[PDB]
Amino acid sequence: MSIKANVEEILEDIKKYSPYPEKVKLVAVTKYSSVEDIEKFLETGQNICGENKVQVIKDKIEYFKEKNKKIKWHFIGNLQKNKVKYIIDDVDLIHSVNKLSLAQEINKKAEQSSKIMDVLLEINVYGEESKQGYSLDELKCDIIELQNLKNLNIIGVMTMAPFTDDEKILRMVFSELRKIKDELNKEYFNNNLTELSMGMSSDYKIALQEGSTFIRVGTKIFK
Repeated sequence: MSIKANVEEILEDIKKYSPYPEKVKLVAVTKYSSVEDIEKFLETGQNICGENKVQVIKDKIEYFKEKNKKIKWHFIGNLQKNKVKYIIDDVDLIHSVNKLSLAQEINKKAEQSSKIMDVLLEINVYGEESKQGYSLDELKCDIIELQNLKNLNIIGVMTMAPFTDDEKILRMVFSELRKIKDELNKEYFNNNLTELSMGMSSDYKIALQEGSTFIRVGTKIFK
């Protein structure tokens, strides 16, 4: 196998399936990858790397600083309020803002470092009882408090579909989050929401067709 060939195939899929290929970013899911394999990914010409554990990304960030490698770090897992301090200075995008208290902690820490953190709002579109994401009603109730957090830059929304082979369910999930983004863009964000984070290795071609701008692909790149 060839990491370069795998990345190349995904970029071709983006051109083939996205309604707007120029907007789509590949997020390599590096949560199970050694720093040697990540380095191999970087050598493809891509450098967006997504992690889901704070301790793991913390140590990988320090490693690649010392190796002087340029990486756009995305945090794509569950973020505990008291762990925000460990990533606030080095992560470029937090995908998983699922509640107001987390957004407020991210805002407070961003302000203390004199920066604006880009975030996505995590939305539980399918309604899973392993819930973490916003329901739509909860988000609507939070919206104005959220828009007043001046050291957050809310640029889009995120969901994770359950694993399934049913293409109809996947399209329903991905299209539902797209509809939410379009609605939020009319009613509250004045079109400032540009990103749709959805799709992983087994379903990203569907997510691309449904308008995904961040596909979080692990196994398809590295295995």
